[PDB]
Amino acid sequence: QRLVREIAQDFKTDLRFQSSAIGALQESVEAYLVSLFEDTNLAAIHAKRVTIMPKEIQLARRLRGE
DNA sequence: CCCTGGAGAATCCCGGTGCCGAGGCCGCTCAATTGGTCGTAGACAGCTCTAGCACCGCTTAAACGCACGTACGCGCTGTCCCCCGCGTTTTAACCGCCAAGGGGATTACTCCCTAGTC
Repeated sequence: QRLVREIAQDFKTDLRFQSSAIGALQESVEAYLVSLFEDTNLAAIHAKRVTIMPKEIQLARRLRGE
């Protein structure tokens, strides 16, 4: 919550965050992340290795379409 | 040990002629402006009400350092297997050949539609 208020101040100063509807956002972000780790884990086992290098993450970003 | 003169060959490039179509020109042409209405929907408060800002003290739940430790990404070794460049062969569209209808126009015979006067 502190982080999102911090990145919301510069977009619009004195932005009052409603204490509701933030759980939905905080579930959607985690959902997209766990999708990213599952994709990078598939890429990792594709590389016969369990650890994660930057390469897997950047190619996941590029091949997903952003 | 590793570097290169020569050679083979791919690249960049501007003359240098032929072509077909981008753009201009001509002739319609139909749809955006504009007069009005009349009534619709959003701006302007206005009362309300409702969630959040900051504050207080706790509670151990996470967070972080330290130390062990240990095994995996990466880099070394080697082989082996399989795919490419080149040489030879075969499907694969494309354009000519022929004699016959189909038909669309095109014109010839004619035949009824039209219209004149002793």
